[PDB]
Amino acid sequence: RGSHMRSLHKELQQYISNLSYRVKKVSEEALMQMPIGILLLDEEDKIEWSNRFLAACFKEQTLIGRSLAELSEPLAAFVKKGKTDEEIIELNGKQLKVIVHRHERLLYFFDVT
Amino acid sequence: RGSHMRSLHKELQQYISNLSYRVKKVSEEALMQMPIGILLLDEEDKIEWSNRFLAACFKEQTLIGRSLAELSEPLAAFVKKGKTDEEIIELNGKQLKVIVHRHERLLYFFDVT
Repeated sequence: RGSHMRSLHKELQQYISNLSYRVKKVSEEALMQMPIGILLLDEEDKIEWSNRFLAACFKEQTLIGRSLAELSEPLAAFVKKGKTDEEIIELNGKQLKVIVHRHERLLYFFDVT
Repeated sequence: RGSHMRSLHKELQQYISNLSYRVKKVSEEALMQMPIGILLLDEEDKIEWSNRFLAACFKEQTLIGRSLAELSEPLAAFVKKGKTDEEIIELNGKQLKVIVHRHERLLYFFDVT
């Protein structure tokens, strides 16, 4: 209900500069040092933008609109609490990195093969 | 000796877009959701670029040229091993976030008040 990604616009439009908005195959900068998957949501658990690479590497058909709890149960409570900074669990053999701050405006989760 | 940050140029020049190279006071986007301190080094323990904000919040005069071990002992062994992804310790009252990958070209440490 409370879209954060689309509540400021500039905030997200700022971060999504250095990287291509297409986020497909990431052949532009290669994948040997940078995150293999990126996920960005609102302040409730509704995903907004995500780098395709993660889904493919997770064996999914569509990760968007799949809420947070559906994707993972351990971090489901975490996204509903925000009383921490970062955490790295493991899924599909790769680590699942989660990160949140104060105003969790920059809250995101990445994958770590 | 082997400056990774200056070995590619484009690699670092790409990431340093969204944010101002000035990195002073961060009044541009504020500090209520984003990292309070940024640090980037080579593949040995020689720091190359860092956001001033971290030093100030650490009670330092100059962090650049202070190697890795001089700043912190726990992560000193870590920077020389690279057998992990991320870790968050605590220093000066804020969490100290460290992150490394494969080719640790994007290896960096952030502070988490």
